[PDB]
Amino acid sequence: NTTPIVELKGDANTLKCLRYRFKKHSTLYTAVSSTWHWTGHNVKKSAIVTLTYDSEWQRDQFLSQVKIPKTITVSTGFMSI
Amino acid sequence: NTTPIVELKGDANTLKCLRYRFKKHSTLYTAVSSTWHWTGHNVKKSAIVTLTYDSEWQRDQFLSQVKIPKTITVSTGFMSI
Repeated sequence: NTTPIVELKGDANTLKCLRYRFKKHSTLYTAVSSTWHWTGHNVKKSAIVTLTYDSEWQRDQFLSQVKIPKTITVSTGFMSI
Repeated sequence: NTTPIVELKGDANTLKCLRYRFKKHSTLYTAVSSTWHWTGHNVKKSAIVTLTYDSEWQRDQFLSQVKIPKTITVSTGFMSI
């Protein structure tokens, strides 16, 4: 009863270039969000993209195959919304 | 090991006015996001705000106290990111 997710946090321009990059690998995620942040907190590098996946296996394939620059923090988790 | 959440989906201008409204009730949520959407899907009314809470009790207080217009879909769930 959950959706496996990845969040990408960092600078909004890097994240934008990263999106160019992963639109080449569209079979490896189900959805990706516009770029957002928590209101009040992005005075930083605290911009975020969320991706959703069909399974944890598809998520592993994304992270195996899709190289994420080191200036971006990658967290994995789940959602049930 | 989870964060109770609310997502608000609907038109971005309504959501913006709603944010004016709930900044008056800031003790009743921990964080609220900028307005976002799933890329490709917002050709609609498919814009979104996420709020996070300290507990499910604080979430109930938010939804008890903070009236949400009917043009906005309110879903509740959890995240672990």
